[PDB]
Amino acid sequence: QTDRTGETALHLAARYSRSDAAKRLLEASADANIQDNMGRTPLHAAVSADAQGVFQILIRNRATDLDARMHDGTTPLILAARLAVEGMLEDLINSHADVNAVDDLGKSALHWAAAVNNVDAAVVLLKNGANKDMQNNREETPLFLAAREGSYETAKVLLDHFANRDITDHMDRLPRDIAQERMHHDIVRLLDL
Repeated sequence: QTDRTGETALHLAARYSRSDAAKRLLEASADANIQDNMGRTPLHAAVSADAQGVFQILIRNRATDLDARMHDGTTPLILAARLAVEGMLEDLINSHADVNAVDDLGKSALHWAAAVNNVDAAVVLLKNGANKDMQNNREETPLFLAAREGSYETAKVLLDHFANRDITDHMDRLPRDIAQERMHHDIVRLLDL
């Protein structure tokens, strides 16, 4: 049963870090994948709440959909990269979440790590087979988004992984071009090295 935000008891257990409550619900065959009003499952809720105990319980539960999509296509892994929560991104990847899944705009977890300058997440994603040159629906690569947002440290990791700096967006702009337009002079310098 759902509340006014579409949350089940399991969503609430996640949001409030109630580990025993989570286990009893799952043992009673509570559906691990019910969506709230924004399409969040209890696993999205645990990532957003940084609820470590319930997070582990949910990823250890076989029937939990690790690649579940919010109503904008956001997965638990993309959410972990965006929010820069400790540990959870790597735990999801180790539990075999799809490193290359994308939201409804075509953005992977690596696109988002680049946009928010989550350098540690970019490193783990790349080490686990993330496509460094993936283009989203606007033809933007993670390097393009790092250059757009001024994410210097993540741009550097991407270049050290030999990300292709010549892949342009839908308007034929290079990462170097968007950095220049947005006055991210340190990135233009880095790209010119």
